[PDB]
Amino acid sequence: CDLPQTHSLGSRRTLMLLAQMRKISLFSCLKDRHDFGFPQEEFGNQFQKAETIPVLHEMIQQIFNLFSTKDSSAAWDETLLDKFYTELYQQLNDLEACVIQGVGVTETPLMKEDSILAVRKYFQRITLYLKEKKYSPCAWEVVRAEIMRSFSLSTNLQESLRSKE
Ligand SMILES: *[C@H]1O[C@H](CO)[C@H](O)[C@H](O)[C@H]1NC(C)=O
Repeated sequence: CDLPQTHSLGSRRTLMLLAQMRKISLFSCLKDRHDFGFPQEEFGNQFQKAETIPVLHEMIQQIFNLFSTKDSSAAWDETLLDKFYTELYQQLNDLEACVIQGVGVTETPLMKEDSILAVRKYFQRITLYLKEKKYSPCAWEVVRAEIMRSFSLSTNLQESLRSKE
């Protein structure tokens, strides 16, 4: 079930919310924003459904882990954080169990190497980065910014999700 469920309506909703949930100064770290350079060239592959289970799940996953801690709620509004991370929790759980299960279609570890690799590198460098900075007020900011950019990009592969007339 690797369909544009949260990419159609969740795109704007998540975008706006996630945008108002992050309160910081863009000038707080101009020498940190640049990071997590995800190779959209090789990672750009949303034409496959059973192949998006890894990339998709991985994305919402890394977010759940980070939002699964108190550090996240301690960095930004708790209310927004709760409802936010909450939606993703049930999202990944359902979405994943949707494609993951044999009810639909599965993927092979052959192509999953790249997908899993890219996604892994992103989340890895993300958590690792902020982890080295001691979850400082600057790290969280950088991670967030990239999260939005990468998110929008990953979702903007075909640009045919849902005609927003
Ligand atoms: C998807 O992966 C599973 C892994 O066990 C099976 O190999 C399955 O054969 C693959 N694709 C389908 C649904 O035929």
